[PDB]
Amino acid sequence: ECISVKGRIYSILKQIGSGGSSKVFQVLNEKKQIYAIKYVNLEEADNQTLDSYRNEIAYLNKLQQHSDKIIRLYDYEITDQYIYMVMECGNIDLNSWLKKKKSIDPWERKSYWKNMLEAVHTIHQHGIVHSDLKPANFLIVDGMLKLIDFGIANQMQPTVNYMPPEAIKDMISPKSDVWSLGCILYYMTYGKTPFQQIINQISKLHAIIDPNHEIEFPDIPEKDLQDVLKCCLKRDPKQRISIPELLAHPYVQI
Ligand SMILES: COc1ccc(Oc2cc(NCCC(F)(F)F)c3ncc(-c4ccc(C(=O)NC5CC5)c(C)c4)n3n2)c(F)c1F
Repeated sequence: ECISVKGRIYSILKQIGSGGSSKVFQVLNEKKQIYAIKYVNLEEADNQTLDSYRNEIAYLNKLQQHSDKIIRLYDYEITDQYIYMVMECGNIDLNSWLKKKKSIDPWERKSYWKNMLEAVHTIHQHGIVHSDLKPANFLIVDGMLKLIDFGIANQMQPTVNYMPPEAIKDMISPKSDVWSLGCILYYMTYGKTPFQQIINQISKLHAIIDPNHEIEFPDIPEKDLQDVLKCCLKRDPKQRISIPELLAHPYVQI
């Protein structure tokens, strides 16, 4: 019912995430302030798991200085037995927010886009490619989006719809994250991801890599947004827009 880390006591309001050897709790400290604590049980864990968990805290810790669109890490306790990570708690994950919304304020959708670009840009400048970017991986906190993780440990959970063609064709570059950001932006403008409607999964992966399968970009008022989506959703990573290009794009600048 309570969690201690580097002395201090947090009371559990509830569990919010799960996977493999870990749990995430929404939590209060003694001044009744809210945090997310991640718990990782290490007693039964492979060295490939441990290394991933160590790499994650190292990276999360270094990236704090670089951008406020990365989740804050206040403190952590690491032992042969466990990890506790005390991190900022958000209002809601972007996936659960998207399922509520009847529709999105176009100026809200742009503001989020910017936030996602700045987060992912920051991890790219430290030589990290997330590779598994879904809306679940972003947090709304003070009307801004913050990236939650780095693709370095991958157990945690609150689809194959966000998968770039080249990750499937590989029997990966930063351009891989542009595809998935493109799928999230497409979801935010059309109320679906591009291959949402394809029903079975084997048939989805066929669509994602098949050149003859054209994606539909319906006419919308925001001609720029349409351009961002068509550039993010090119199957050829080499012909696909980069993050530094995306930040110079009229959609975020004009
Ligand atoms: C991909 O795995 C997950 C994705 C989204 C999740 O949802 C949420 C939802 C939050 N909303 C507050 C909702 C509340 F409390 F009001 F119900 C929230 N606040 C801080 C963190 C949070 C912060 C850090 C991390 C984390 O593990 N980051 C990695 C160390 C870099 C995680 C998984 C969640 N989250 N996470 C989740 F629980 C996951 F495990």
